[PDB]
Amino acid sequence: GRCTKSIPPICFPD
Repeated sequence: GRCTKSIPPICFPD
């Protein structure tokens, strides 16, 4: 449930 800001940024199942 958290994403990075990773270009494009990548999101995780967390």
